[PDB]
Amino acid sequence: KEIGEEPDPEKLEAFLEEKGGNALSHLGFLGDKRFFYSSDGNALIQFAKVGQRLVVLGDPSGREDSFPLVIKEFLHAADQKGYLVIFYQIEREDMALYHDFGYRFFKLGEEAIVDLDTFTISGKKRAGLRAIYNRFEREGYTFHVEQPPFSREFLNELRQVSDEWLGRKKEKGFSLGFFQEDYLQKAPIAVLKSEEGEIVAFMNIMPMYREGEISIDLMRYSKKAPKGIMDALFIYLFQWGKEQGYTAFNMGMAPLSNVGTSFWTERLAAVIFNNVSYMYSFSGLRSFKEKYKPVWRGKYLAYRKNRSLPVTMILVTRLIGRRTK
Ligand SMILES: NC(=O)[C@@H](N)CCCC[NH3+]
Repeated sequence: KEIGEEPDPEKLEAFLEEKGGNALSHLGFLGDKRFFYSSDGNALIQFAKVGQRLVVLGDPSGREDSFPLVIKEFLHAADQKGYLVIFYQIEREDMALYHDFGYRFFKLGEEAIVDLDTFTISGKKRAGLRAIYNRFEREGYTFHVEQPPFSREFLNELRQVSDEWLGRKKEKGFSLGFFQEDYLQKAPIAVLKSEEGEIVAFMNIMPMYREGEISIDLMRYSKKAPKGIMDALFIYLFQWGKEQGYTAFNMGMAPLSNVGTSFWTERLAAVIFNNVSYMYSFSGLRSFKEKYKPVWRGKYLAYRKNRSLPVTMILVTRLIGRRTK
């Protein structure tokens, strides 16, 4: 029998609320990743199979005290089938869990974490964001957060916006969300309507698996959405989040800066610049998120062989592109 369990929404939902989760836990409702529950029943590893190589999405979910156990069991179970195990988008404070198994780390980027309490558009340099907000407020756009269950009529209106936003592009997966009705029923959906009540944009609000932190997964808008649409949505989102009592917002991962000062090869360099599309949501520009003055939280790739790092990145990139062969 193949390693891991079939993705089960009911079991996952029960687990994430009774044991807790992380930033990438909600992505398990896409049904495109296999699950590996620990024998303790307190920890969970989500992953995807690519040939003889398994790619884990993030750190384990659940009780952190069972994290060494689930990693031990998962790696052992993969040792039997002779599979290579890769960990994608883990955090620094959990490096000790993987270092003992001889894993190396590579910084993929940083997540923009915006303080909702100290965020404002009243700043002297915040004249740009305040102008965008005022214009949307002037033209009569309204922001609303809807709760599941959602009707077909509502989903149809979201699909029209989504399809128009996608264009000729197809959906990505694994570490990114896509338009699935089952998945969309699992969380609140925030919409932006015009004066005529026409939905021109939508976002799905991702569950609190931390302190007072929230985030979104999908952010899509139609062609009739005004310029600065993405900036406007985050402003409305931050306003709503602060109103609900949330402390922080995760704007998703952004590419690293040029550091400022080598293990760099031409192989690795070409792969990374090719990759700048599949790992950074909303905008591939770090400056887009940086202007919100966020606290950067690094995400790392856990690998074993350094010479196989360029290939590893390609396999993960294609996995996000929904191809495993
Ligand atoms: N999951 C997301 O961030 C979606 N808003 C876009 C994914 C497909 C991009 N071509």
